Amino acid sequence: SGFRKMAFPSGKVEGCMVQVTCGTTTLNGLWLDDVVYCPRHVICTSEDMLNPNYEDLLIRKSNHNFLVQAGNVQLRVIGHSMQNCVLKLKVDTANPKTPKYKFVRIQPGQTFSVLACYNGSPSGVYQCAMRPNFTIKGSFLNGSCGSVGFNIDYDCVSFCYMHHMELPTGVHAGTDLEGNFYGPFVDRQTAQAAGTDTTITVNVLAWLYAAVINGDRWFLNRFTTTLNDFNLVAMKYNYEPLTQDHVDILGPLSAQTGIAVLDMCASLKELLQNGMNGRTILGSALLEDEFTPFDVVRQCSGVT
Amino acid sequence: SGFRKMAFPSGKVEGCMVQVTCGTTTLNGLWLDDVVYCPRHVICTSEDMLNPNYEDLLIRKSNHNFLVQAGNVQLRVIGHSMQNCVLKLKVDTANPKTPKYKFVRIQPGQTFSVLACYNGSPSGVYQCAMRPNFTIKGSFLNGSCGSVGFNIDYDCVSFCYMHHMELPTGVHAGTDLEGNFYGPFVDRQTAQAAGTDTTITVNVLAWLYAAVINGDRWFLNRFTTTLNDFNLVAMKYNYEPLTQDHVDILGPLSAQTGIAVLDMCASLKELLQNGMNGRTILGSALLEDEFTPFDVVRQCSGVT
Ligand SMILES: Cn1ccc(CN(C(=O)Cc2cccnc2)c2ccc(-c3ccccn3)cc2)n1
Ligand SMILES: Cn1ccc(CN(C(=O)Cc2cccnc2)c2ccc(-c3ccccn3)cc2)n1
Repeated sequence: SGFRKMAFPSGKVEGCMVQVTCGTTTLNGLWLDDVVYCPRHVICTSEDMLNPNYEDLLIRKSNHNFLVQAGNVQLRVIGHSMQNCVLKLKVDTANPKTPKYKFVRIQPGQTFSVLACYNGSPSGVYQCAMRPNFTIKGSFLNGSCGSVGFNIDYDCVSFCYMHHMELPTGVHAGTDLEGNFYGPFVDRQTAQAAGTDTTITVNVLAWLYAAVINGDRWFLNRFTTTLNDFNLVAMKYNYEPLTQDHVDILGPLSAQTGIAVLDMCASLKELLQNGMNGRTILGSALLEDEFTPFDVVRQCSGVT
Repeated sequence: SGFRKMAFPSGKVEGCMVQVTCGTTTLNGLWLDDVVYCPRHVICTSEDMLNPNYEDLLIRKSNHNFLVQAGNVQLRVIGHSMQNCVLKLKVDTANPKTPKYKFVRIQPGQTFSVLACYNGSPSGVYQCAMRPNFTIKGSFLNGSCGSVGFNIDYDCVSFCYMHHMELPTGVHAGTDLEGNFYGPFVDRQTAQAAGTDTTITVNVLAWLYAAVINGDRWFLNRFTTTLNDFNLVAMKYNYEPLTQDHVDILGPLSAQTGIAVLDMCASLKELLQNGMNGRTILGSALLEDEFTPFDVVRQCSGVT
């Protein structure tokens, strides 16, 4: 028992982290097979922050201008190319520590672990969620760019995120491993609107089921609701509207606890309308939305 | 910017995890050099839960009765011994993935990462704190025993905790790597009092400084306090009394932000007496005490 914001064991990703340097700029790179993936802004200068012409900047760079170091061993760069907002540096050596891996583009509401890195070295790991507005609330300082988000299915690492930017609002933005930004964000030092952030309703409900499993049941009530009535409340409180797909994914948790999804929705409704009244749920005084239904089942069954 | 409950990259510990089986019972073991460390209750049966005589039980066991598997490779056991509540199985092969390591006994209030394991395999990593009452609020199911807590200073892993037990109250208890339990806990299926848990005051203050650095400054006020006045409030709210040693450790954070420790204590005083009034600090609606002053500086400076 006990519920925690648990991240994946980061070992498989640690063995992929390298340091990429181009000119005076240094960030992190991801070494899988004979390719090193990193944010394309590694080629920018102090002036090219406002409106960089990446195609024009990259033309001034040769394979020998990109310095890739894995710990203390230098990788020989034999090719370079730009794919959307990421650079792909072909190196002459396949990473011996390359795990089974996939490049996947997660949906808003899905969660992933981030292995924060500086100068190609791991500093820490934490669990994050891709917000509905496609930002992430991470912990990233200058030099952390290139750090990746991932998920693990037994032996396969699905890399979903690469860190690129911190918005003036203090939230984080980045790309999938094909260099496509999540959201409308651009890799330039310009003010960018991260739209209205909504609460991931299916995740809050999954976390309420995790709480019931662990003994925290004070919030359960004698009421039920409908999907239409619930969404009237979700709307008012900037929660994502619950769909039948969400209900279906919560099925295993409803089956495990014997509490119908619409009954759990009614508990969430009263929690939204009345608050916690100074109480806690799983050691939290707010409604947590960073555990997917999949995360709850994984943690409550011990999936390794 | 951004603050997260960040755990250490678990890679170095992953390479040490093995599965230990004795009879029908299976738990996790820790392989460093030619020794495998695991909880001594691996030798217990379904009846020997209430009052096991570990010395008598261990006498019935030979080296060949302890099965140690690292992934899928079987380790040959050449020695076995009991040190307090841990078993030390001498194996004929030194772990090739043994990192630089130390066995350290942490103080209450200190934090560490836990790499949760099942059948010798890593499931996830999370940051924890040793509560003042020597329990930990972890996430552990049956089979997780043997999972370890640790800290990392560049290349050296300091193993501080080994998971052994879950109290009837749902909190967790375990030992240091010499098999000495933290707290008064015994490795038997008996109701055990985990004393009154107090809030780690120096950690809440360190986290208030982390919040100020990241923009969350609403709680700062025009007041100051004294150590004696503050402790009158800490007492009432079951907070650890602040000492001059605590003030001294918060010095770097006070210096960084220019907010005196007693001024920050006065903010904490008003937060304790008035609550958050429905606001949040670093995305939390309660006062967080699982970040030491050391953790805050590490995260706010990017120590790898
Ligand atoms: C062009 N561009 C793309 C994104 C950005 C904005 N940007 C960031 O937000 C990085 C960041 C900071 C803290 C936490 N997370 C991320 C950032 C990137 C790089 C440089 C930099 C510095 C010297 C030379 C060249 N490039 C400075 C600023 N600018
Ligand atoms: C003797 N003893 C020491 C500690 C305990 C209590 N105990 C736990 O609390 C384990 C636990 C559970 C869930 C999360 N964290 C930890 C636990 C240990 C082992 C066995 C077990 C089962 C079959 C055969 C032999 N031994 C059952 C229960 N009992």
